Amino acid sequence: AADLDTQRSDIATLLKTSLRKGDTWYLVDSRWFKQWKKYVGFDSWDKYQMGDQNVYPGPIDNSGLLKDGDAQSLKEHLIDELDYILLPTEGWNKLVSWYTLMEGQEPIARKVVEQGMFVKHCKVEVYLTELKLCENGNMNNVVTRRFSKADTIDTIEKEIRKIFSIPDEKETRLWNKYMSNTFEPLNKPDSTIQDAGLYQGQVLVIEQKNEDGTWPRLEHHH
Repeated sequence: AADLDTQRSDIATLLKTSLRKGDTWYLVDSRWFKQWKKYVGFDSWDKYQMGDQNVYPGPIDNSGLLKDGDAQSLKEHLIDELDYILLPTEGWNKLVSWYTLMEGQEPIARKVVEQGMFVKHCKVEVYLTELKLCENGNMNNVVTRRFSKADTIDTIEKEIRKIFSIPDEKETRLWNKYMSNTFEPLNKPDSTIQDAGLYQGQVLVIEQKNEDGTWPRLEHHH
């Protein structure tokens, strides 16, 4: 492995790597990373545990971030810095080279996306956004799907049409239940879900044009 000063330097640099759309970053459990920091003297006033066997971090172990099962999905409600830290490919690869990845484990890879409402900045998308999808007139039958903040309304509407078996020849109009209250039109297909203000649990309602050319009234209840 690289020496402790090289590790501290290399990783300090890589933690600050510019976020660029489409790049892949990797989660590292903060518990493992905290031991690594002690071991290499990262942000250390007195270097008291630097190089000490007692804080050698061992193989990278992200098991604490994962739910049970073979698929190994990420636990929900994890917080950046507190529960995990993020490194770019080169940083992840260096840690693996120096410490190994715990045998049997897979890396936890996430993508950088442009985020924000119209005004954009890059962010590693650790969690996708779940939207509730339904058909006008049968709003009781809700199907949930997860989408990226950078997915467009066109992309979402196409998925809704697939789910509810709406044929290509049928025209649709998609609506947001804004404040879980008013129907508001999703009539701009190139907006991303965040441009359009759609967040976790948002209810979207699709309607199909009638054969006679008219559009169905929207479903309302007490």
